[PDB]
Amino acid sequence: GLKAAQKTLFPLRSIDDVVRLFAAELGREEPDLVLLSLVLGFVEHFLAVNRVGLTYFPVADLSIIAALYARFTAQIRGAVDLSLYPREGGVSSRELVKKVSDVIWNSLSRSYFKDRAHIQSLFSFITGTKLDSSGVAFAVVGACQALGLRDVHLALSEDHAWVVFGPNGEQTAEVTWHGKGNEDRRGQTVNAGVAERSWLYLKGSYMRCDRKMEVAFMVCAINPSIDLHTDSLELLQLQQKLLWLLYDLGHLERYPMALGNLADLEELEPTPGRPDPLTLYHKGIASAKTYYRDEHIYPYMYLAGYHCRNRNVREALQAWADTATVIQDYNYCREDEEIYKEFFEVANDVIPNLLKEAASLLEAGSQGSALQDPECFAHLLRFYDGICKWEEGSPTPVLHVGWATFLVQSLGRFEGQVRQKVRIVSPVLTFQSEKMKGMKELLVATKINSSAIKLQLTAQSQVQMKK
Repeated sequence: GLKAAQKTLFPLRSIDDVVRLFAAELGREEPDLVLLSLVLGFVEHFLAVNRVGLTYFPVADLSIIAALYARFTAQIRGAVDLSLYPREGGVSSRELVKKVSDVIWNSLSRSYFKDRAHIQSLFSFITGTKLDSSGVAFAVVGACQALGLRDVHLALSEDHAWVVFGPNGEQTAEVTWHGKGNEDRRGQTVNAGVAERSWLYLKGSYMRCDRKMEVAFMVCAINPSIDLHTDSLELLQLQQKLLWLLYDLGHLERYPMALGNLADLEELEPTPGRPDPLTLYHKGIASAKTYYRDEHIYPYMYLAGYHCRNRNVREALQAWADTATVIQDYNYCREDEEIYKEFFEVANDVIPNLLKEAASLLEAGSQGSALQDPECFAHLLRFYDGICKWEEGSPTPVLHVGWATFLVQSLGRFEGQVRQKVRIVSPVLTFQSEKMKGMKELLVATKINSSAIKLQLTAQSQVQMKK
């Protein structure tokens, strides 16, 4: 269904040929999402799923790509009769969006693991009848473009995908599942989730893609992983070059996660002349502040991760405190479990390991240690304060005694003479949470009162009956 101009670069014989195709499509009125996703899925299949026979690059012949494209357009156009859904005022209806969602969803294999790698693209949809959750949302948007539905666009939070459409692009519709429960809300708006103030819907500060950002999404969706221990260098290079192409064209401006992904790729293999990973992480944060009311968690997570890998305890703690400062204005809701998992791992695994190594290095005479810096102690306190404030008023609790043991351990990594230098005001630190306000006196004792800290963090009111 391809136009003559779209076919002239074939066959694609290299990474750079694929980049040329993306550049050409991004210069058109709209880039062809179906074509681009099929090309990426094809090359990812032969670079990560099955490398048998690979000698340089899996050549993408026009005949092969056109035949996959024809399979997709035949399925969609055969199943969705537009005459049954008149486009009132040139915009799509909720029934039409639901129909496209049903067509994709009903095509999927009846039994398969949704967490598998390499089931994100239209190549997977056509050849394997398998898609992951956000892959279904992308496929619905690609199908809508194939049908001429210019108003249907991908919407993305930090943990979920759906579509926007209709008059002024103001309607939302679920088109895929979220997480592991049986029931979906396909066809419904996201308004209840926005109103709930869950992290899942970002209080409404989610991404609303244009077609160029949908290209950025499929590029971020490339998965270079061959196995647990090995990535495809070819796919890493492809994803990195495509992200720079998008960056230069302005299409990552409103896409914090893509900037974090690009920073991570630059850390692995820097491109000469380009901004450093730190600069890119900060651009991601600036994007979230500018376009999303500073209501995204991952821009700070990406930054903290980089600092953590470099064993920069001070800056990792600062960035995690900043994540907690964002989460504190959310309600912890059912379906937000991924972000709970992430905070749990930072508080109860990653921070303890960092501080354990810091303590060993301090014993060996390190200077300027985070453990001797009252500002670092304040970051740790601010991290816990945001988590406690997140919990306030939430329908689901967050803290339990399993968190309290690591809090006591982490507090103890800082000597009392360091801890005493932080002034808690009603370094200077202000607590937002009632749990941390009640904790304030306990925070400066030479020997931390473990039992009292545990009671205060868990809001347990009693100790054991018997001696």
